[PDB]
Amino acid sequence: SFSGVVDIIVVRQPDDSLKSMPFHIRFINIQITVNDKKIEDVFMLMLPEGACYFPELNAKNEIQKKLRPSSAILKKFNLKNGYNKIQFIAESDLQGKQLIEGKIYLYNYDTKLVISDVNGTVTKSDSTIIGKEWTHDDIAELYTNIQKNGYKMVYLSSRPLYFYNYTQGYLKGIIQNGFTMPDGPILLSPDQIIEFKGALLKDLRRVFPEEVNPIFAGFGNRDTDATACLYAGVIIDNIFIINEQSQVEILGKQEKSSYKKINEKIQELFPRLP
Repeated sequence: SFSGVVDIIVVRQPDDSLKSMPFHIRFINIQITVNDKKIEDVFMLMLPEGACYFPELNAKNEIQKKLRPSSAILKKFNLKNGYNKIQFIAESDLQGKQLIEGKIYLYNYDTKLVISDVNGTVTKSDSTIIGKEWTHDDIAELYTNIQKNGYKMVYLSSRPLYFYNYTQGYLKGIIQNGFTMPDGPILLSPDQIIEFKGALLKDLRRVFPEEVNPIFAGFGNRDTDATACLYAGVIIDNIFIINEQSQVEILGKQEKSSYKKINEKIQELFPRLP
């Protein structure tokens, strides 16, 4: 079974509160350290099946099992903008101290995200693996240049949770002509953590305030990817769908292209943010 933490996304609101996506962690009290500092007065508990949660009282004074911590708890993390190291430490009287490590990202309310499917969109095709999946040409250079203009790449996986750590290793090992894949969270479809892609992106959209549109563009390889992005606030002009021949359709302009050509027009399609 899985041991680790799905990448966590936290967003600072314009009133300075914090909202986050659900914490999915798997290995009794659980303590937290962020950027190698122990966080005081924060703890999680664990269900029999191994999933962990934040205990929170409801108005009837019953303990509710929350995956989304309150803003006050999140403020105690002292998160920095961007990537942060997070470790969860489960203490058991029978099995001792157990530690898992993951990634927690802090964005601002005006941060702009660019979504990328992994399988079929990064890999060329959509249980026995060695990490040698072929990668579409030129995708690392393009995504690098998107990130350099101020956007944040967010990766999406629909593979089972057993493959999550493998997917992270696969993306961080890609090297194309010296270019690498920009670091960013890998979100996991909630069906794999026991219409799902569209529910996930709407969840992500909703940790940002309603008066901004945080998801700027999306890269996919199926028509269902396009629908998921549209209903999460991406304009059709900014949805890119690639096929197994590495031909990219820019849906809005009904244009055919490629990662290489999109990269040529990077300042047109992904203009630099201030």
